[PDB]
Amino acid sequence: VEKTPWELVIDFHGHTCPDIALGYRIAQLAQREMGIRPAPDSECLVKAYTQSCALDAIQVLNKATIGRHALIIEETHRYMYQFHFTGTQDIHQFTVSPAVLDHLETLRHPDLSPRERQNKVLEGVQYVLTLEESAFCHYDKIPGQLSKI
Amino acid sequence: EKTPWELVIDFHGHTCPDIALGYRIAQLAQREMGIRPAPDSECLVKAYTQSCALDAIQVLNKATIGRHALIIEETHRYMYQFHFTGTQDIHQFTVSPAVLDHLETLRHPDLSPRERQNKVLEGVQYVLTLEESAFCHYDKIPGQLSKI
Ligand SMILES: [Zn+2]
Ligand SMILES: [Zn+2]
Repeated sequence: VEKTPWELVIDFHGHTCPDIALGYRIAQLAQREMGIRPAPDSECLVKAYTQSCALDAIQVLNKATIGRHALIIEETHRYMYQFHFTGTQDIHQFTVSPAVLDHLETLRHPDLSPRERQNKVLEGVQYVLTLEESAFCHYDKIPGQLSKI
Repeated sequence: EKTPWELVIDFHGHTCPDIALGYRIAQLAQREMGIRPAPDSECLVKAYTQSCALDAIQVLNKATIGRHALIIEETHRYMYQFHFTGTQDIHQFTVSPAVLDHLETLRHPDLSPRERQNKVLEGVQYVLTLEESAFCHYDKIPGQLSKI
């Protein structure tokens, strides 16, 4: 009875929030689309264009960590993620749909009761997990590489 | 359930001297910080260099980049400040410069892959056998960290 991918992410992240659910989905989609790691020394590098909870799902499931210099953050307030296996020619790019981010913002108000705020947290997670893939993000496989600094 | 070392190595993806540094800093911080004072108190960590070591801190001290709880101020220094939010204290750990110097002597640009991996194992064990006094200096100081 191993921990599930979800349980591993939440254990590491330390709470359940809509933004970690977004990262769980991006991580799993990247796992699916990137294909088979081509060599033992090939590393998954990721460039994220915003720093948020989501990064932690990427660290746990894609194994691209801050400590390895494999997770690269360029803060531009964009929910866009570029994934690359080293030695390959390709970037797997995922951009979360703007409508998704818009809706999640509505669930955070400064003047909520703690009960109300927590209800909206759980609603946001339902929302993220029930989106169809095409509604959730846009995927482009493009020529490109990432490298460590 | 995995051991703390298993958890760190599995997350980090290899066993290197720098992860061993981080592991020891993380367990010393877990010891010296004391009991988390409230369910809403968070461990924030400010690190003065980005290296493998940070992964141990993320896993064991729970201070992750996704949570904005791990804060990197890149100054090429193996110094770490730990803070439970709501408290008055910073727990500061500085890895001994002699330790870093010795680890640097184990890296050479044109090693064989075999020689290099031998030196990796030597360096890991070197970190793990250090006495605490030899490994780092600890200061508990008045101060706070907050998320940016
Ligand atoms: Zn979160
Ligand atoms: Zn390492």
